[PDB]
Amino acid sequence: AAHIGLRALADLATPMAVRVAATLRVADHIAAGHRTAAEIASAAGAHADSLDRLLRHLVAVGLFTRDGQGVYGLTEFGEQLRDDHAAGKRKWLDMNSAVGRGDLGFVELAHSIRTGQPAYPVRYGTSFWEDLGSDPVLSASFDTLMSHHLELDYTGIAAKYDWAALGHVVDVGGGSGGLLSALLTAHEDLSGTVLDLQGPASAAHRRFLDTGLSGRAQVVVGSFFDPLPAGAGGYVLSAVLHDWDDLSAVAILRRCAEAAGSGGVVLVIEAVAGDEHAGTGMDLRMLTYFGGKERSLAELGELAAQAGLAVRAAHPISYVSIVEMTAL
Amino acid sequence: AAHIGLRALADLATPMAVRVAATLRVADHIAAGHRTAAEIASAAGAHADSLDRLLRHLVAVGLFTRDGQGVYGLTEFGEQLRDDHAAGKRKWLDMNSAVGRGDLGFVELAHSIRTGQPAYPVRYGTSFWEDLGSDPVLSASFDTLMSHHLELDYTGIAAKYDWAALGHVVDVGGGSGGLLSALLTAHEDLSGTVLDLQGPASAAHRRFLDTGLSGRAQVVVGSFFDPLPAGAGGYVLSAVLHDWDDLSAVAILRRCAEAAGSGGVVLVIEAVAGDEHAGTGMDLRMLTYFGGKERSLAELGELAAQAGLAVRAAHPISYVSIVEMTAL
Ligand SMILES: Nc1ncnc2c1ncn2[C@@H]1O[C@H](CSCC[C@H](N)C(=O)O)[C@@H](O)[C@H]1O
Ligand SMILES: Nc1ncnc2c1ncn2[C@@H]1O[C@H](CSCC[C@H](N)C(=O)O)[C@@H](O)[C@H]1O
Ligand SMILES: O=C(O)c1cc(O)c2ccccc2c1O
Ligand SMILES: O=C(O)c1cc(O)c2ccccc2c1O
Repeated sequence: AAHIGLRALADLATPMAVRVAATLRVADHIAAGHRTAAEIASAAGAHADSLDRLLRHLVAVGLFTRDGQGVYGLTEFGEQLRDDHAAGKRKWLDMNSAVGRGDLGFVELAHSIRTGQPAYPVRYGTSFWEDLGSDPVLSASFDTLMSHHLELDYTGIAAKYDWAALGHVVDVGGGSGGLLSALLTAHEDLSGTVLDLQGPASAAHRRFLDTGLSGRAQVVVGSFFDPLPAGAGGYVLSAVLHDWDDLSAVAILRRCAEAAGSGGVVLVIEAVAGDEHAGTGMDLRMLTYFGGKERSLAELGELAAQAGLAVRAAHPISYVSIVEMTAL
Repeated sequence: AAHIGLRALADLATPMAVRVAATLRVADHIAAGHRTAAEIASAAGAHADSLDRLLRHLVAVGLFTRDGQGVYGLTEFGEQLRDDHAAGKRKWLDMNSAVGRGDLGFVELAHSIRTGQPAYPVRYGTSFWEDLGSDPVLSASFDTLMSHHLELDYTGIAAKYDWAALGHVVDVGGGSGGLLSALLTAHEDLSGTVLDLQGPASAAHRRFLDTGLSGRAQVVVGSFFDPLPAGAGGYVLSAVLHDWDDLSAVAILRRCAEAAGSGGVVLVIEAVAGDEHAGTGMDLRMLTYFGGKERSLAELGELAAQAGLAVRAAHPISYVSIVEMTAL
């Protein structure tokens, strides 16, 4: 990019206008029949006049079309704004979801860049997890979004690795049990345990009960900073490490190392720096949310090193990687 | 006219990253001689490693360039990020200027389009003017910024209208007197008085003293919501009306009508919703800041009506318009 005006490249009005449309579900109200500002507004519960000005800006962006007596219609693009779209982006943009709300934490980016600390707290006076831990509905939405990322990224991951060979896997921080689920459903004879906080663990359990996996699927509420269910064949750290700073990440890694002993493997499944799903933007998001960071195969090794582990493999999956570490 | 991906359209990381680069004067430190994250960060007072991550993202965006070993350079675009660049953009983005800080108020857009009220208060617990009133340095930056818009928008306005014919003009909300100054520096037998709040008025006065215009130019501190210096030839309302909602606008207008009388002429000089610079993004900004509105020649006319005035001309000069109203 960068071919657009510097002021345009720095524009906030548009990205904010798009996010607001997503939150009012304007695209849904248009397809559902309400095609004029007065209607969409009363339908979404917005200020009729102000809402019109928003739309006008959005027809200009190329998300909506307006004509004659001000009848709005989604464009080939605006289509992606409705909840029932394949992509399922509206939920990430909606300002009520964990991510849609948390991304507004970017307005405090300056803080992070000046102190190397998360900016989310500067905006919401608390850590992201603390926030999700005290808002069940918010935490619920995060579980939903992460569940969605499993699809977008881990397509066919069950096959790309020799899971069965593990016998029993602990999904450290595998909230909502989507990955473990997709893993067991694809490899019978294999059992697992999802370890996460009350919120996700409660959803993982609910999941296994319905998919009829409670026989091989176990849940255990707890922090991955404390001893983990020891002796498993494998310990997966899926989309966890990048959520933490270096110190924390090695702590998390050691716990896995310990529980794994000289008999198991520690599989970190993340978007290592270089993957088609790992950008500088994700890294910035990681920094602004918790002061985490995307890391390279190299940087992960430096960490594994400080935990008594050693990278022995790296198989690239669909958009991310499966870094396999064992004790050294 | 925006084909790039929805997620990219709603992106906040980049706009914020640019604004932070502006505020940290990153481009200036690079051209000055600090080409390394560690250097540029120490020269900017930022956190070395965090900044490196920001730069990396801005390199990716296309504003900077990096060689191995972390050396950075400005791209042809990165230039515009310099504080001495022709455009003079950096200061509008800087989070310390009235606008660079006020735009972060967009993060509360949802509130405005939801209620019709301004959003700036939501984020700063006060109005824009209240803020500038209690922060003289802030107000100072706003004065210089608007001064900059004079050059960008009003280029040649001197001749575009028969000023000298008015004898004496009162620039209602004249700011630091940049406009009035230009008009007098072009019409030797023309006198005028700038009306504004303490902050701008004294900057206007300081100007007239350094440019020997104190003889034909004077300032008067006061709210344009109370009686104005009466009997002038013309009353100019430059970039004022769109900073206000309709009711407040007719208020300000009635005052001008009154002051002018059956013998004066009220001149609204602002980018009508019509064309050029005025846009939906501007209109959104006006709503976000004060519940203001960018209006059409009709919308203005409707307002003038309520103030006993009647549009009688509209010479489009440069990228904005000067609509001449008189008592009906
Ligand atoms: N201290 C802690 N102990 C255990 N789990 C934690 C934790 N802090 C955060 N988590 C969990 O770490 C997970 C990271 S988010 C996504 C992780 C999951 N493997 C996935 O990609 O879907 C979340 O489920 C979060 O609830
Ligand atoms: N109640 C009030 N009375 C007088 N001036 C006011 C005011 N409220 C705001 N202003 C001034 O209105 C101006 C609007 S922005 C700058 C306008 C200037 N004519 C540039 O004339 O084009 C600012 O200078 C602001 O300080
Ligand atoms: O896209 C992902 O994989 C991803 C993973 C995460 O663990 C996140 C945690 C907090 C916020 C966003 C996250 C995120 O976007
Ligand atoms: O561009 C302009 O003419 C303009 C005029 C204004 O009165 C503003 C007031 C507050 C914030 C931005 C403003 C602005 O950008």
